[PDB]
Amino acid sequence: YYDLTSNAVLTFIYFVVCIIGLCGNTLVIYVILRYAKMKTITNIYILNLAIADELFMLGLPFLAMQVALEHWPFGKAICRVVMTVDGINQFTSIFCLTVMSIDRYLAVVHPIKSAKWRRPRTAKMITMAVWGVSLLVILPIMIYAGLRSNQWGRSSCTINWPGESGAWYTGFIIYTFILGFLVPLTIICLCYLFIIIKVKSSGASTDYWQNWTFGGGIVNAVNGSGGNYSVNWSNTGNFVVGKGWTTGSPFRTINYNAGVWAPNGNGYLTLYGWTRSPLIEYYVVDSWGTYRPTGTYKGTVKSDGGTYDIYTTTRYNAPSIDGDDTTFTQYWSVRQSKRPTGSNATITFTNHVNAWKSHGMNLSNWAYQVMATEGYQSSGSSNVTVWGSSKRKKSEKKVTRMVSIVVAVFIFCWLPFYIFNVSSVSMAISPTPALKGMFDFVVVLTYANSCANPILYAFLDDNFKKSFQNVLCLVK
Ligand SMILES: C[C@@H](c1c[nH]c2ccccc12)[C@@H](NC(=O)N1CCC(n2c(=O)[nH]c3ccccc32)CC1)C(=O)N[C@@H](CCCCN)C(=O)OC(C)(C)C
Repeated sequence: YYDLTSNAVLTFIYFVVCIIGLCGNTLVIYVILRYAKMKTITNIYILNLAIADELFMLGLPFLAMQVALEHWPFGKAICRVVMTVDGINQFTSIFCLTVMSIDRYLAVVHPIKSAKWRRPRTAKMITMAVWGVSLLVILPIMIYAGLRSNQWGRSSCTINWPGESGAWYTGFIIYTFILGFLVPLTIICLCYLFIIIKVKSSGASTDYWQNWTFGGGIVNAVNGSGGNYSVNWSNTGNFVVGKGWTTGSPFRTINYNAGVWAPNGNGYLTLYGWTRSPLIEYYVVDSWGTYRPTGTYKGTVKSDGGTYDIYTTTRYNAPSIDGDDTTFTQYWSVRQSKRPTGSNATITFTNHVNAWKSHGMNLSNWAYQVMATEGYQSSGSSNVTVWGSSKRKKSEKKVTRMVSIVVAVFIFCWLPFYIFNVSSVSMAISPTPALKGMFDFVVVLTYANSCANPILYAFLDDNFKKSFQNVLCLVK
C-alpha cells in the first residue's frame, strides 16, 4: 500500500523538472532583458510567461517534500504562501498565453487598424493587468489554503473545504477548470481558427488540385503536403497534373520549385489555365522533354531572367472544359531554352497577359490556373511545389506558428491534471499507491510545461536560438 522506491523516483523527477525549468526560464529572461534585438512586442508577453514560469519553479521544492513524505513540514503559514504564489503564477501563465494569441490574431487579421494597440507601452499595461486579474481569481486559494490530516498520521497542505462542505470544493473545481483552462483555450483556438481561415483566404497558398488523365497508361500522382505534388507516369495518352487556384486572375505571381523534372518524351512543365467568354486555353512553358510546343509566331516577352516566344493555335472538334467536341483558341508563351530546375522560380503572370493583349491575344469568366505537369505518349517523373506570395513577412509567420505550438504543448501538460481533478470531485478518496502516484505524476506534468517553453523557443525562433547560442556556445 506504499512503494518507497516509486515514491523516491517521483521525488527525483520533481527536482529535475525544477532545475531544467529554472535554467531555461532564467536564460529566456536574461536574453530578452539584456539584448536590444529581443525587444519585440511578442517578447514582452514571453518575458511575463517566463517570469511566471520561473516563480512557479520556486514552489516545487516545498511540494516535493510532500511527495516524498506525504507530510508538510513548514507550518500553516508557509502553506498558505506557497499555495497562493503557486496559484497566481498558474493563472498568469495561461492568461499570458491568451493575450499572446489575441496579439497574433490582431497582427494577421487586422494589422492596419491595430497599429495603435501594438505599441510596446500598452502591451506593458496589458501584462500588469494580467497579474492583477490573477490575484483576484486566486483569492479563494488565499482564504482557504491550509493543513489537513491524512491516513498516515501526517499533515497535507491542500485547499480546505470552505465551511467543510463538499459542495463548495466542487464549485471551486468547476471555477478553476473554466477560468484556468476552458475559457482561455476557447479564446485561443477561435483566434487561431480565424488566423488560418484568413491566411488560406489570401493567395499565399494554393487551393486547387488537378489530376486529369484521359486514360491510357499509368499516371500515378501524389497530392502531397501543402503546395507540393509528385507525378510518376509511363506510356500514357494525354494527362495534366498540377496545383494552383480554383479562380485565376491576371495579376498573380506564381512561385515553384521543380525538385524533379525528369521527362522521358513529350511532357510540359508549364503554367496552365482556361477562361470563358471567350473560351481560350493558355500556357507559359518553362521546360519540356523531347518536344517544344509551337504555333503561329507573334512576338516575344522578357521575364524572370529569360525570354519567351508567343504563339497561338486554334483547336476544333477538340476537348475543352465546356464540352468534348468544341472549338477554342490557345495562347502560348514558350521559353526559348529550357529553364533550369531544382531552385525557386517565378512566373510574373501580368507580364505575359499584357504582352498577349498587345498582339491581339486577349483573355471574362475565369477558370482554374495551375502550375502543371502535362504529358502525351511519354514516361517520366516530376516533383514540384507551388505557392503564391504574401503581404506578411516570413518572420511573423514563424512567430505566429511558434505560439500555436506553445499552445498545443500547454494543452498536453494541463489536461491530465484537470481530468483528474474533475474525477476527484466524484468521491475518489481511496488513496492508493496506484492513484497516489497517478496524482503526483499528473501534477508534475503541469510543472514540466514550464521546462518545455524555453526549449520550444530555441527550435522555433531564430532570434531565441541565436541569443541562446551566444551564451552557451564558446568562442576564442
Ligand atoms: C485542490 C487542488 C489545487 C490546489 N491548488 C490548486 C490551483 C488550481 C486548481 C486546483 C488546485 C489540489 N488538489 C488536492 O489537494 N486534492 C486532495 C485530494 C486528492 N485525492 C482524493 O480526493 N482522492 C485521491 C486518491 C489518490 C491520490 C489523491 C487523491 C486529489 C485532490 C492540488 O492539486 N494540489 C497540488 C498542487 C498543484 C497545484 C497546481 N498548480 C498538489 O498537492 O500536488 C502534490 C503536492 C504533488 C500532491
